[PDB]
Amino acid sequence: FMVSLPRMVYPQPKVLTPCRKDVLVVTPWLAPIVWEGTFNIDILNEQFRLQNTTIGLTVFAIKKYVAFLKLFLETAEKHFMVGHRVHYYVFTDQPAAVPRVTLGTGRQLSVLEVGAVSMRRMEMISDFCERRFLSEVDYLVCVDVDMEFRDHVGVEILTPLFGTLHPSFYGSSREAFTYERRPQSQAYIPKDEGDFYYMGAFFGGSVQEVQRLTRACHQAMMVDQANGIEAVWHDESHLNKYLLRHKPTKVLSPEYLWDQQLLGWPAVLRKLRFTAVPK
Amino acid sequence: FMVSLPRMVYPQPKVLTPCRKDVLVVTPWLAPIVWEGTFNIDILNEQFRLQNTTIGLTVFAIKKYVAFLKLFLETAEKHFMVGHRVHYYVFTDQPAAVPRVTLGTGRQLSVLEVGAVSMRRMEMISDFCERRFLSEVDYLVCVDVDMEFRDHVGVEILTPLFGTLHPSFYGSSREAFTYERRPQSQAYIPKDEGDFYYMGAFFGGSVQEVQRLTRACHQAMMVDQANGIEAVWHDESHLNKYLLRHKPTKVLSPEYLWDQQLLGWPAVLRKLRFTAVPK
Ligand SMILES: O=c1ccn([C@@H]2O[C@H](COP(=O)(O)OP(=O)(O)O[C@H]3O[C@H](CO)[C@H](O)[C@H](O)[C@H]3O)[C@@H](O)[C@H]2O)c(=O)[nH]1
Ligand SMILES: O=c1ccn([C@@H]2O[C@H](COP(=O)(O)OP(=O)(O)O[C@H]3O[C@H](CO)[C@H](O)[C@H](O)[C@H]3O)[C@@H](O)[C@H]2O)c(=O)[nH]1
Ligand SMILES: [Mn+2]
Ligand SMILES: [Mn+2]
Repeated sequence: FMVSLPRMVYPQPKVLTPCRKDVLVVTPWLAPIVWEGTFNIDILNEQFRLQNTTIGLTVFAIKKYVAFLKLFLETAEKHFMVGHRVHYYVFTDQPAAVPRVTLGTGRQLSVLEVGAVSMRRMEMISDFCERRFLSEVDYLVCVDVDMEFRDHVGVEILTPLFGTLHPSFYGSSREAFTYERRPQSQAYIPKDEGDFYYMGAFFGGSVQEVQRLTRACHQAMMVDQANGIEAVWHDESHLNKYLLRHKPTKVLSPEYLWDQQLLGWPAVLRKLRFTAVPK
Repeated sequence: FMVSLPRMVYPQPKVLTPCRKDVLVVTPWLAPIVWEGTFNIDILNEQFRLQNTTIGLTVFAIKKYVAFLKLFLETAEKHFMVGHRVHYYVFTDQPAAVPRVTLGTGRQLSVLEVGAVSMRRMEMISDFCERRFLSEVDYLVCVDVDMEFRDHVGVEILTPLFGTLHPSFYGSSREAFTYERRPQSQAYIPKDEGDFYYMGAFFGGSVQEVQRLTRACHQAMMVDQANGIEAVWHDESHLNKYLLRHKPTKVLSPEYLWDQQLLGWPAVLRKLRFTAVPK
């Protein structure tokens, strides 16, 4: 049950004035594509705070990648779901290397130790922490650690299932996408199929939908392993196959996954929100 | 649980090419606004057929308005949710005046007799047929009878909660909207509030959300009656108040509720789908 929004004063949306004319803001299956200028964050914040929404954020920091945690977490505190309930889940082989980061109120961090590559992330999210995530959070957001937040990443992303447009491929035609192209792989996508190329570094949704996605990808990766094949881009190849066959209910624009050193700051990006750190 | 979509061949959506540049296609709360060119109906049909979706359509035909049923139903057979399961619910004071209309396979019609204005529709949808609708259909669509279908009205509209832009007000600023303006009415909306002016003639959603809306509107109308006030546009005024405080998850463009005699055929409408019949 959703209680009423309070009175709010904000600019009237105008039917004959688009928010953005330079980009696609809705997919052909009627999922919003999230760009700056498409959302009023005050309305969304109200809607999600009225539901007392809790967001879980999973991040893996294994071997040398523990070095990225301090900047990742400190910038998440500045920019990620501020004002909402957040539970960070840090999967690591080195619990003692997790930096002590000061958190805002209503935010918590759990260190989840894993044993000392390819299948780990999907397997861990789907086999290991199922009951815990279902009890503790409403949405799960699953991101790479070799990253920093530079600008707002908030409840505009939340939806039953989302993926994020890969920053190197958003202008590419589907035949150029680096999908798995061998029919012997479960991740196979023919050259005449595909909506978008989603990056493995930022996906999410409701706990149920994320567990479905990660379970399916893990099972598909296990089939490939049994058949002696490894998809060209590993879990990203499987993620792409899953999201082709199970359409996401929002798609995040490359504002949400960018590499400025590689790709600069194109006119189409009004904000760079979550960006690669050099490695 | 949603099974996988099959392989499909269709045009690739292109991120740097909008579907429509002349209209707003997403609200500031990230609800799609449904216009021609924004959706691939083949993808949507697959998604909804895989769930074996059943759509209930409620229509009231009381007193002289029984005359509109033949054209309403015959054109609904041509254009409304064709290929999907449909259950028509015809509320009337004259069961014997309901025309015998031949239905396509997977479609059924029930005549629901009511006693021989203002509060009837919201009351009937919310108090009377609650358990029945919950058992029989997945979505409810609630429309005026003084109408005909001229073009496709399909699963692109389906969502937890939708309203439809009134054809006379889609270009209007909010101060011009004919919302109830007296603070003594439960339907009151001040001049600095409002997203859109929705028409009472086409709303819907999941059965649960439609029952919530109609219950709230009925209760609000009963409060007004007890206080000796009747909102300026009756149930439409209350519908507008509800949808201001409970944002719809899709908004239908005026393609879905048009009067060609009154308003012609503007460039912004590529299709006229559901249109007023003279009276
Ligand atoms: O030694 C490692 C390697 C990786 N990671 C974790 O795995 C994430 C992904 O690895 P990278 O950041 O090194 O890789 P990319 O940003 O290039 O990710 C892409 O390339 C990967 C292969 O290197 C996979 O194919 C993945 O699906 C694809 O999105 C990291 O952020 C980190 O969270 C570790 O913790 N330790
Ligand atoms: O004698 C009647 C009158 C109305 N109706 C039913 O009520 C629907 C709505 O009535 P109208 O079509 O006459 O009215 P509008 O199309 O002008 O509807 C608008 O005006 C109404 C007042 O006339 C209400 O305010 C309503 O909320 C608003 O959308 C009809 O389609 C019909 O389904 C009947 O069955 N019999
Ligand atoms: Mn990375
Ligand atoms: Mn009418």
